[PDB]
Amino acid sequence: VTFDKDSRLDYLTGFHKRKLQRQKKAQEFIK
RNA sequence: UGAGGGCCUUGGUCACGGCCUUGGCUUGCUACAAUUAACGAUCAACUUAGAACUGGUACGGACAAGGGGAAUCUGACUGUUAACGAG
Repeated sequence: VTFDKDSRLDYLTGFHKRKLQRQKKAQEFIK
């Protein structure tokens, strides 16, 4: 394994886009 | 070429005007053209329907009800750290 800055920035800076993406997927599935 | 009207006139007749007779614009019948009258004339009819000045549109620029975010425990419970609950 390796330690890469891009992956850690992607994980840390997010936590909000992922949640809204999951909400959109659930909403469209319900529709 | 026959008829009817108009201007002429000639004799006889009755006191300029009647009566009886004599010879020279409309319409009728026939003969050759026209049938693109597919034209012209005349009488009679005919007047101007338009009003109103409503909004939603896509665009350009600020408001919009109001402190936000993440993860766990937990409650009914699908096809991705799923979702949901003003827990």
